[PDB]
Amino acid sequence: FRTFPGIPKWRKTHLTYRIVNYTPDLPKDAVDSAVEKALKVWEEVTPLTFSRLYEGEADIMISFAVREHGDFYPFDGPGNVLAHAYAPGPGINGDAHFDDDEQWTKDTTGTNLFLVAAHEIGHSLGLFHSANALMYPLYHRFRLSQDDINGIQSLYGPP
Ligand SMILES: COc1ccc(S(=O)(=O)NCC(=O)NO)cc1
Ligand SMILES: [Ca+2]
Ligand SMILES: [Ca+2]
Ligand SMILES: [Ca+2]
Ligand SMILES: [Zn+2]
Ligand SMILES: [Zn+2]
Repeated sequence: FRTFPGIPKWRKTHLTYRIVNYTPDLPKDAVDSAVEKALKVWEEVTPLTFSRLYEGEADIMISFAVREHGDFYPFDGPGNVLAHAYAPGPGINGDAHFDDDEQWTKDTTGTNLFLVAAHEIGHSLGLFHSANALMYPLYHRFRLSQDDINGIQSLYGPP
């Protein structure tokens, strides 16, 4: 496992998130389910408790965007970069973005939103790319690996 430069971590247990907008590809409940389920993957093996917000600035702002979208890492159309997220911190830090030129699916016939979001939320909680592993930098009965659990626990702690 690997962490971000300067070992950044959330300095609180209660974290908030907001889904700012939605992909055309799925219904909103399917997006909510994938994201909500993506947060539980990490919530289950840490003392972190997530809460949802509909107004205002949440810690983890979740949005779908294409090309240039307000940060130093513009998306690249279909394929290549599917999504990116930021390390723990204020502002853009902690936020997760999804490239809406990909075809986001409930299943595997396109790009699975749940799997990518789980990997993206890993970035939101301070995990960088692994060497084996959900945090491995390539998209390919799902379970969180020991290498993944090592990083989040040796940072926040166990439940
Ligand atoms: C399923 O987990 C992922 C998520 C995204 C990607 S990727 O978009 O191809 N690489 C960018 C990346 O590392 N985002 O966090 C690769 C694997
Ligand atoms: Ca943020
Ligand atoms: Ca892309
Ligand atoms: Ca799309
Ligand atoms: Zn972005
Ligand atoms: Zn990644």
